[PDB]
Amino acid sequence: MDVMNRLILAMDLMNRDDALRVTGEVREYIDTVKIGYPLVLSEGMDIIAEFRKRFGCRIIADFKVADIPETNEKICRATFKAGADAIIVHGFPGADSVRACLNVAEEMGREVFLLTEMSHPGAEMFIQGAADEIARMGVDLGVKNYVGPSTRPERLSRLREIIGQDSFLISAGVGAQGGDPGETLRFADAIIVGRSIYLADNPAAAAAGIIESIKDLL
Amino acid sequence: VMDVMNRLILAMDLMNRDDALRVTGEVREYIDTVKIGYPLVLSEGMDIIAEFRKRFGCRIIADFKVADIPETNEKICRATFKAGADAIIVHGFPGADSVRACLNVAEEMGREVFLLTEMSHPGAEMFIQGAADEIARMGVDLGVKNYVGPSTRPERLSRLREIIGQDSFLISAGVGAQGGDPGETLRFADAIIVGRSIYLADNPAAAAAGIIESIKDL
Ligand SMILES: O=c1cnn([C@@H]2O[C@H](COP(=O)(O)O)[C@@H](O)[C@H]2O)c(=O)[nH]1
Ligand SMILES: O=c1cnn([C@@H]2O[C@H](COP(=O)(O)O)[C@@H](O)[C@H]2O)c(=O)[nH]1
Repeated sequence: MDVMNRLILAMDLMNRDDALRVTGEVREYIDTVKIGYPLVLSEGMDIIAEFRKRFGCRIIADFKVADIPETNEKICRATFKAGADAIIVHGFPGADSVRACLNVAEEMGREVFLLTEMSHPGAEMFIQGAADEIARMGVDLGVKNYVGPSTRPERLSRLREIIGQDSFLISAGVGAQGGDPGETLRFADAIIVGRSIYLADNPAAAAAGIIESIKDLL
Repeated sequence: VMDVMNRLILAMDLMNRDDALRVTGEVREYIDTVKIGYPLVLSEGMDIIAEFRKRFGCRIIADFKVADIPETNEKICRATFKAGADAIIVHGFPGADSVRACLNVAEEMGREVFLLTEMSHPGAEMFIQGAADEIARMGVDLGVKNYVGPSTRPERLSRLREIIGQDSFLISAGVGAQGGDPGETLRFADAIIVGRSIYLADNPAAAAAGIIESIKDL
């Protein structure tokens, strides 16, 4: 996956007008948008097609899929029907639940991103101690796309070690949650950025600024 | 605690609006509590919650297995309660801050959180099971009153009941299709969640009636 400027916009505004306007304001800087439940539950799944119509951007559905295999399959099918290119799936519920997602993605020509360790403090309680094993499970299952924590570059580096340089790794927690764009890109292929851009007085200037700060990394 | 008719909660995971409405209407005399999840919501929109309220005299539990960072969890809960859900199901494995975020919104908005501890599917053994007692104890410490545990593992369901105490409200999934027995499960759970055994039956009303007849003494 070729992400323009190594920068993925996390569009978590919950109003269609604002979401479309802000995304439009930064469109020259991105070609990949992560859409999650805040926007989808507020405005409907049709918003995904609307983003593709307006911006032609690729869409990663950050739905943290975390159900039993049967329900996971249905979730993935509904999501890809709406035009998502990829979906983010939790690994904590185990291999069968991940495989269910991999099956649908293969069937519809899409990608699964396996979330291994999360960026927030609560991730330390249970997720962090399982994270390496979750990553090895991804490797065993043939997962090629992963998500790890910008807020813990040592943990992000370990995740990269496990999955290898061939796998694709994106990372959340940049900016608002404290992660640094350039440091995160030592290990991740692309950074996810939400509030630092979409809550900024001038989102285009914010995006431009982040890109300037990583200009030597492409 | 919520008064669940016949101790039976329908898991309405049909993805077609017409079918979902038909089947739910057919079993309405037996069930006043419906669990609506992402298969239906991502297919038909959050307005499906409104439609169920209008058509049936049923409480709505949104099974969204909320599993994000606190900031995103808050937004998901707000959107879900705004749409008319009485309660939402939240994962504990992302840790205490993530759960607290949901509890805070539920308190502010006058609704309820159900904490999912151990899941019913085979993959739950890989990571969730080993964390489940601690997740339950965490729920108790956070003041969580409503919980979800696995019908498929009576021994684990019994232990979860012990941890949360007799005053807490416990519902349980994995009954029927996944192998759980209604009667045994109700030794420990206040109510059972049943999906496919009802909604895939030639006669869903007869299926629900049969389940209820099998537990009449309870
Ligand atoms: O471990 C994770 C996984 N996903 N996200 C998601 O990435 C985005 C981060 O946005 P932010 O830059 O505003 O913090 C949000 O959509 C959040 O749900 C994280 O923050 N951390
Ligand atoms: O641990 C859990 C938690 N939730 N569910 C949910 O409960 C329902 C079970 O439906 P079923 O009776 O068709 O198996 C489905 O909506 C599934 O997502 C489980 O099955 N197991």
